[PDB]
Amino acid sequence: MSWRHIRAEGLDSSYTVLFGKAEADEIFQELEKEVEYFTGALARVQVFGKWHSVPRKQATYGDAGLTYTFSGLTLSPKPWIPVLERIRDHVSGVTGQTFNFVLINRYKDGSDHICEHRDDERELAPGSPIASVSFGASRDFVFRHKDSRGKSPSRRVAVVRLPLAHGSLLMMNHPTNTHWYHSLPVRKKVLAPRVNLTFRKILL
DNA sequence: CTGTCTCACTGTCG
DNA sequence: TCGACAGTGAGACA
Ligand SMILES: O=C(O)CCC(=O)C(=O)O
Ligand SMILES: [Mn+2]
Repeated sequence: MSWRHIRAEGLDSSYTVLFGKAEADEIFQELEKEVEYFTGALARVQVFGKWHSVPRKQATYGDAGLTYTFSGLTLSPKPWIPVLERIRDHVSGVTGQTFNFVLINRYKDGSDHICEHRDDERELAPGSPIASVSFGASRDFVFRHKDSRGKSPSRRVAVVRLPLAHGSLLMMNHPTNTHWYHSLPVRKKVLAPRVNLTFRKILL
């Protein structure tokens, strides 16, 4: 397996196709069968005083005994299922990084998306990386420097763009999530679903 | 109280 | 139709 080292000012990420086509195909099928996504309040978000559905399905899974913050609430992730443990194990076996939690985001097509954000690190093990594993449709992913955002950016730091392919792993290492925002922009020409798993190491 | 940060839509311009 | 870009606030903090 070949790794791409993604580097810029305050950006340190690595990218590889971690699962080959056949394995990634099987995993995608099993995720589509088995993952249980949020419904009701957890699938709603208020933005600028207006309520909308979250523009992607979400779920969490993790180790027994864990809790996390999401919406309004302190919540417990669902118990691991084997397909998720298969993925986690291969990530940990290759990288030596260990994870106790995963956020799953399912993008039905190019109209599902996630706006520019930094992962909330408050309840994460200090300095821990986040492993982003993708199955299904390739989707464009964008890194934008925190001081290069908006109408009149303080700095004109180059955006870093890359497609996240079927079976790929993007490792995002400290201090990427301090200095850079990332997003999965709307791509209306993408008609097929994508399931993304972001593994994290949360505080007990 | 006191700031700062966040989430995603809709409308306009091309 | 697509998309780039700007503009929109209430809630959770430190
Ligand atoms: O779907 C992706 O690849 C990004 C998801 C993400 O950044 C997140 O949920 O924090
Ligand atoms: Mn993220």
